[PDB]
Amino acid sequence: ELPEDPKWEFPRDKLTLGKPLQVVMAEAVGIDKDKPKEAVTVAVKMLKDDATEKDLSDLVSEMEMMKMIGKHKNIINLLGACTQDGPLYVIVEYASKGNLREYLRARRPPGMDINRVPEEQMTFKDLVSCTYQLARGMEYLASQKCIHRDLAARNVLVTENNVMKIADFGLARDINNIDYYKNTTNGRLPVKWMAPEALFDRVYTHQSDVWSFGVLMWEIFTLGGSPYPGIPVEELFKLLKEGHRMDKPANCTNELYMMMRDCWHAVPSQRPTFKQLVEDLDRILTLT
Amino acid sequence: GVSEYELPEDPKWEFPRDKLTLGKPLQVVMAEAVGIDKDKPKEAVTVAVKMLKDDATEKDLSDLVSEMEMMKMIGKHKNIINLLGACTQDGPLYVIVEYASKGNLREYLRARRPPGMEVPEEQMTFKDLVSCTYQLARGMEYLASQKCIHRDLAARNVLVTENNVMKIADFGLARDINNYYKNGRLPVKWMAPEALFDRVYTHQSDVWSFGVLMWEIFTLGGSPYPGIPVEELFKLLKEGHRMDKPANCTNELYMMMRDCWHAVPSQRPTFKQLVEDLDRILTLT
Amino acid sequence: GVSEYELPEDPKWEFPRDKLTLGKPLQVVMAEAVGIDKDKPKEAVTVAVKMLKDDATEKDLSDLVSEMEMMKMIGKHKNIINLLGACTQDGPLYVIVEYASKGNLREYLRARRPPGDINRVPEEQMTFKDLVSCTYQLARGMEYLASQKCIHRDLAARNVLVTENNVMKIADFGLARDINNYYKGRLPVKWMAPEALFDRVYTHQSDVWSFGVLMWEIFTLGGSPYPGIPVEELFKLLKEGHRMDKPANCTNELYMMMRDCWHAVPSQRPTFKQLVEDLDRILTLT
Amino acid sequence: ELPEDPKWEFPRDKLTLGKPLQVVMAEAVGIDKDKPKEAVTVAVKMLKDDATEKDLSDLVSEMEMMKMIGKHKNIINLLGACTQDGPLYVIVEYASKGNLREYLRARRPPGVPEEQMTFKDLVSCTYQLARGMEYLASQKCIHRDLAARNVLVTENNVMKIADFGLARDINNIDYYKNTTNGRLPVKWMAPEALFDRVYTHQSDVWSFGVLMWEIFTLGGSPYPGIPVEELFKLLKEGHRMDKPANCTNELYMMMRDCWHAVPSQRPTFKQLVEDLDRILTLT
Ligand SMILES: Nc1ncnc2c1ncn2[C@@H]1O[C@H](COP(=O)(O)OP(=O)(O)CP(=O)(O)O)[C@@H](O)[C@H]1O
Repeated sequence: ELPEDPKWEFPRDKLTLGKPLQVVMAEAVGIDKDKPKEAVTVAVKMLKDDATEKDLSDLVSEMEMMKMIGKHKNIINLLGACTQDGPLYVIVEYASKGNLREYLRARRPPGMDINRVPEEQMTFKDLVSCTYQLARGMEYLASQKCIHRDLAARNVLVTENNVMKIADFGLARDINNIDYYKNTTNGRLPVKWMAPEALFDRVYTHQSDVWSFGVLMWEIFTLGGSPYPGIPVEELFKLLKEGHRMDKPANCTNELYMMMRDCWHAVPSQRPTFKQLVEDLDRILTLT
Repeated sequence: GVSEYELPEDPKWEFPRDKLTLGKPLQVVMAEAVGIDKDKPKEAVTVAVKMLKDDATEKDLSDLVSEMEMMKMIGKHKNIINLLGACTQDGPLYVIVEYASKGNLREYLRARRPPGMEVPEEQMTFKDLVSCTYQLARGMEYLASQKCIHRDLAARNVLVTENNVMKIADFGLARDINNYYKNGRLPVKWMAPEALFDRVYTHQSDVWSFGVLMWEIFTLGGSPYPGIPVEELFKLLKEGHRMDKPANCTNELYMMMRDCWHAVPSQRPTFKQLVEDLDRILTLT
Repeated sequence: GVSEYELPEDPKWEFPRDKLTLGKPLQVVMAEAVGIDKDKPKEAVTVAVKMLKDDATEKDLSDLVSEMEMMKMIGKHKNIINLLGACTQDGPLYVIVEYASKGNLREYLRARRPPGDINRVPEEQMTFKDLVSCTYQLARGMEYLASQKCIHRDLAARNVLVTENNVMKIADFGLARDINNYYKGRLPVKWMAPEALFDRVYTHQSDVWSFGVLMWEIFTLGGSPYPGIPVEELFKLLKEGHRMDKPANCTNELYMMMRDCWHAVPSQRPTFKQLVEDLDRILTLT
Repeated sequence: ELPEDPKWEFPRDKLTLGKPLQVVMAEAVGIDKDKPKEAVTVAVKMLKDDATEKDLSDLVSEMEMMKMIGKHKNIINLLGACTQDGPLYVIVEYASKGNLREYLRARRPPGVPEEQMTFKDLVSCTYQLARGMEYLASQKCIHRDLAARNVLVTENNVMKIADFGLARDINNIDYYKNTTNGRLPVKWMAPEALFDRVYTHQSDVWSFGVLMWEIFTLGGSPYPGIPVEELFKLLKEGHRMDKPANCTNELYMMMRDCWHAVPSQRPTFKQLVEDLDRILTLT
């Protein structure tokens, strides 16, 4: 039911599946023509045994979006797929340190909750670097006219040298040649990261992603905190209509907090663009 | 919808938040509700509470509301998990349901597989399994009589309590079809052919699902269509593919399964018929 | 001893390895034994198997051996876990015993406490009478044990198993000893009688003290003894005469029974025969 | 009772117990005198509610042994202890990657998983551990319970020998005398200890051999398929584990040297370090 795409097709016999991280770790022999005989560790996304029709179409769409998005340092990259005779396997780059939320919580400074890595406590500069890298990834994404729609710390992967990689393009959409994407009435986007236009007007643009980026920044500087703490989603709707905004994370410069607030401007066009975010973050990073 | 939306007040079902103490997670958490039974106003009763998570989407809230509404109009029955109330006003939505002491059927069954099969628990007798099937048929028969389609019938969605009592659960995808129901969110391996190929869902679609449930029961929690990816199932069902008979399952019960998997909905038995047959098979067992 | 050592043959208790199929751990694992009951040769019966682990020590082996031997020597009784057989020849030592489908008493009691900590079974909520019945059944088990001149030394709710029919069965004879003709520290401190340490002696009266602690666990529905008090401080406290408070909703009559059990002087504590008699009356009146 | 030792005593109010890893994670403010108000994550060892007299005597012994071993990069170090007015707390260094056995089983090749050990990484692990033992032996201390499960891995793949509950000081004595039926896992026990109840640094060398086998099998279980009760006889008959797949004959021969029936004929930890350093370099 899925026509072949020779450019990305990967031979199943060259793929050995491992334990799940549904995404499972795996070994792909020569998924990089450069090193024909070299086996490399990769992550494989597949369907669960109880998958729905929508899960299959979501995995396909996700695979195709990654093809069109292109390659960037701060984006988890697609390496191939097994789409013929057999279960659909979307093969992507493996990120050894998991998602950013867990990554940060694990290396929070002592004083003030699972595995811990003190030799990696986050310095303020590390946090700013994380934010700058992510702004760079989004800037590239937007330049490719793609909206992510599900940007959050849980959807950012961290690889070897604390390199941030945007991931999880299951809800991403291409808005080339259209002014904005039209969300369904009751979408599948986590509400706490949703821009107001999306939530109330069902409209989605790059500036909507900028809003999400603001919540992500708050996650970063709270070292993995959960947005709008103590506020259930059902009560958030009203609060947002009344302009509610999260306060400054402890141990965060007023400058960075103001950046978050700019990201949460009620007027989309009045929020910075990812291009401006990168420019400002680069400066802030440079200083520090 | 969900965002600029506000849950109305429903007296007979509302339950005070100060009277509910959320417990440990079973999103569903265990909990204690004082007076949920208006006949024992001082009695703290243990119950299960379904609520939204922090990362909830608009559709999650929409589904929880729908689930709650479906349960209100389904009425009591011993083989169906029933609604005890809800905290809808001023605060997060809490759907209070009855607590099942033994967990979901799928795991309940895998726990008691024979040593060397595929914390352990005492094996199940054939009579026990037949009984489980019977009760489930009785639960669905009542559900169909209330003109409700469950659509997500599976072992993972049946709760076990007391003395091997079966209680149909999770009405998150259930629909009221009084006065059929036109990318599905239903697990493919439990889906009737017409559900996709024709975008239609009736009680006869639920009967197909019941068949798969029976297979799960007699394979002691096995995964349907083992080794076959969901993406290939489409074709196979079309060619007439059907699951093999579970080991140690009477031919009589397996034929019941096959009847349930008739391509044409009108050629599958009705839950009334299944209840009658199963009632006899249980007696003879 | 364990290393350069070989287990003697005992045809009476020996069970064929080829007729035992090991299951998953409950090390004790569930298993199916065909013909363990020589009267139903073709019947496969669910049993529990105690065996050594990969990282077992020499002491683990000798302890397993003595545990098995103690059970052979104690003899049958309704309130004591039953030894069904053993695979001692040519291969790992497997001590086969009766399977108790409801688990250990501590967890059993905790799962059915009344409202107001894992799985709950409200439909089997403990009534005052059930607790008395449990204490009684256990009194009878220990009375029988004493009559066989065997001290348990490790009596505790975690070492009591409850069958599907809610029958109390004394278990874990890993530390049990035969004192036929006292026994001059691997015993959990909070269940230990004063003379056990301070005097290095152990008699049936030591087991009676433990029984008292067990009673307390029963009536607090699986509570932890001396809550908030570390084992290292217990020593001193018992010396000053410290004793646990009465469990909530426990009759004073039963609490006095507990205190009698905790008499500093062993000879001043009741005997299991006396406990059985008293408990038999209290049960009937309840 | 337990007389105070000001040198190691740490105030209880400065320690905040955390989730368990019995051993729990914790935060100790100023556990480093050089870092006054600086809080640091550590691991606290304590007794369980059902502890025996022996459990307590062992925890005390564990602490005292650590108080005399001294510090070394490849040994989990003692930081302090709360011994007065309250439960006994042995405060030790926190290892961020858990124990070596699981650390390795998770690093196994496909066919929660983790990347993967290169042969060089395994050799480095082995070398670091030989270094830790060499220091231990130089301190005239026998570990007696050396195994992958008792090695902790921290931050940057640094091996730290841990669990000194069975460790003993043999300064001024030719060998330690084991109890008849000891509490030492048999599969890691040198024959002299098992059959003759004698224990020397060379007995630890034997255990090191089994440890090597664990490392190169990426966390495999020694004498696979052989129950402890059958191992006794096999060892009397000179049984020895075969070469782990994907292991150089050179490293396997090192293991075999470690399992020489004659203690003095086994390499010393000093020789092991020397040889491993060379092998590591050529790798
Ligand atoms: N014959 C039997 N039938 C059923 N369950 C049994 C059993 N023998 C033991 N068990 C259960 O299996 C559990 C695990 O066995 P094991 O003997 O290893 O524990 P243990 O007694 O050493 C631990 P503790 O007493 O500290 O909880 C026991 O705690 C008990 O609950």
